[PDB]
Amino acid sequence: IPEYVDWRQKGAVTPVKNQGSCGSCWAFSAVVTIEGIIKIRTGNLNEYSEQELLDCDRRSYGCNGGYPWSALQLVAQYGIHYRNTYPYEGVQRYCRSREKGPYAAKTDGVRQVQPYNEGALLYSIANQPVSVVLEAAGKDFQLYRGGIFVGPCGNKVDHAVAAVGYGPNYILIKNSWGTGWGENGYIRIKRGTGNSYGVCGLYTSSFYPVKN
Ligand SMILES: *[C@@H](C(=O)OCC)[C@H](O)C(=O)N[C@@H](CC(C)C)C(=O)NCCC(C)C
Repeated sequence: IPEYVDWRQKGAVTPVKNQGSCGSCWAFSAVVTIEGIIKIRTGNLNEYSEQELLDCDRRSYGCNGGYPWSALQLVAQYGIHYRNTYPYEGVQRYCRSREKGPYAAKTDGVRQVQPYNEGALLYSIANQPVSVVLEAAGKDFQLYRGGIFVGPCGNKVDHAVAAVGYGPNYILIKNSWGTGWGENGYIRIKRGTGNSYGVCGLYTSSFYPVKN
């Protein structure tokens, strides 16, 4: 795999979103990976509905948080609608998939990246955007405005984001806190520290959709 990967330059990443006060990071994270893999397979970059996952993933807890892997299993089992069809409202409502007509996209499964393994994660990122978790509660992460982020942070992972690239010293992360946060909505987090948890626990729990 190459020294640099940046799915934004391959046109596989949609604009940065703001999840608002809703604890819907897990859905935003999942959708980034779906938007990425659909563009990789079909050549079309579309935006898909975080709201649908919020509303429809019964294993997750709506705005109280949830699981990227569940949301990704939902899209593999059922599918997902366009974001324009099922726009984000920032509150959990009832699952409206049936009222929104046929699904716009469907994946074929979910895979987990071997945890606590930087190389495994980089390999996955080189193939497609990956859903990753990290500890975002620390003020240093919250106040990040740019640069390669090294912490401080612990491994009390609490926030799902998407890894859309990497370089020799960092993993490139699309956050869901709007374009005002970090580097136009992105964070580069240090890699290669030999910490098997990853910086801020970044290697704890990583998943990606499979699309044939
Ligand atoms: C993420 C978010 O929108 O805000 C981050 C502060 C959610 O809070 C979320 O879904 N968190 C998620 C942790 C990873 C992403 C799976 C979660 O389920 N946290 C609660 C875990 C606890 C019950 C042990």
